[PDB]
Amino acid sequence: RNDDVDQSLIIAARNIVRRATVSADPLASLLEMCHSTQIGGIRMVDILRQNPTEEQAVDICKAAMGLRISSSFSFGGFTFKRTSGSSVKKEEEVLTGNLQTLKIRVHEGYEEFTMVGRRATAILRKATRRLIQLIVSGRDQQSIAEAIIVAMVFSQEDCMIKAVRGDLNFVNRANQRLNPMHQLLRHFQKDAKVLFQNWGIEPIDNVMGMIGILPDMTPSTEMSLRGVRVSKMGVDEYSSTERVVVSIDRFLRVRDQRGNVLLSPEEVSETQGTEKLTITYSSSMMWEINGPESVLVNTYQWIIRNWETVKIQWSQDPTMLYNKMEFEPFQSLVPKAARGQYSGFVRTLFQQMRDVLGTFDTVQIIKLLPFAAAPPKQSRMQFSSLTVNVRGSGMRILVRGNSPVFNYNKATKRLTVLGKDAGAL
Ligand SMILES: CN1CN([C@@H]2O[C@H](COP(=O)(O)OP(=O)(O)OP(=O)(O)O)[C@@H](O)[C@H]2O)c2nc(N)[nH]c(=O)c21
Repeated sequence: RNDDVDQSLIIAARNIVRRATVSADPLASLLEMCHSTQIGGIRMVDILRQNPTEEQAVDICKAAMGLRISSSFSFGGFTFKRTSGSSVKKEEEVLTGNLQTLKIRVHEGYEEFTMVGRRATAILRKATRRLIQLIVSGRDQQSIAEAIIVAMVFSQEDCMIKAVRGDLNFVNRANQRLNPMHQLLRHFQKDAKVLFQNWGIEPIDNVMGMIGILPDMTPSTEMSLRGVRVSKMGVDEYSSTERVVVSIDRFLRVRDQRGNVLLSPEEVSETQGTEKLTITYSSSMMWEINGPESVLVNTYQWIIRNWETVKIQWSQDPTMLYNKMEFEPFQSLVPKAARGQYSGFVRTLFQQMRDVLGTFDTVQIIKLLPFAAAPPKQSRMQFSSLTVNVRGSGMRILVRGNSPVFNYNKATKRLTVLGKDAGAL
């Protein structure tokens, strides 16, 4: 068991899951990236089949491949393992303190859980829309507070629902609505003042180990939030991993065999580590990961590598070449006002090249072929340059001759892109 492999697998899995959510078919995209990614020179799919690491993004990728994962679920970034009791679901409408209706499954029954996070751990005891007890420990008061918030929302208590202020319209990267329980999570994670204010306070017995925490997140030996105790000693976070068969849908929601959602992209951490082992993504969907600059380098690199393939497709079947998925990373950098505008001008420049027969440039085709990917509109033509938006600044590529973005030295026969090299012919 290597820590560097585990750490790097998690980073690779998160990046792929985040990118996959924006796709039209997130599951198929995620599998494509998993099969075209290597970590420490080993294929990611081989690592996933051999690695026991349980983490949300990793387990989403494992699920995609039909592998077993932990039976536990993720909620608010905490791993929830049910240690006792059970519940049944009753679908209900509840009114927030903004009078927004939320359709939720109220869980009926008594249950006990451990909650395991990176900076905090807790035992949660709970009944129908009621938090009975929360024993929590963590690195600092802010980390304890994160766990408190999640448990309050998970409880589904009335006073939590009524503590909502303003409207809940949180969305993911694909502009899809978060589900109601995640609407509540994101809301109170942003600001828990009203939640903690309305929750209630109680006096506590001065027990050895246990202390209180107040609405302002400061500790107290005298009183605490209702049901909440802070363990000075860290709460026991160990258990044996029980792996089970799971299913997964188009949008990367992973379910156990009872149909309960264990994981989704909403449960994947936003934190970005620096990998200890080299991760190499070969998919074009991942060219964005190193910024807008590497997307240009990679786009032109890919054209030069597969030029004998592109040169055959360019003459015969041009519509198949324009509708490649490899030019979509380039098209995102092109300003939205001029995507169909340049797609006409450049597609007509290739039409004159085929019709006149003796105007085949090669350097002009590779330089401009990414602009022809969008749906074409009519063109005024005679453009001095074509703008491509990098980090804030809109650096432009000239039609004839070189530029800062595209610098082809004719003597060297090597293409440079924003300083860095990008293949050769
Ligand atoms: C409030 N919850 C939420 N929950 C589980 O947490 C996971 C994520 O909940 P969610 O984001 O509301 O998804 P959803 O599909 O709506 O969950 P549900 O199963 O409640 O319909 C699900 O597996 C859900 O069953 C719970 N599981 C148990 N055992 N007891 C509970 O009180 C609750």
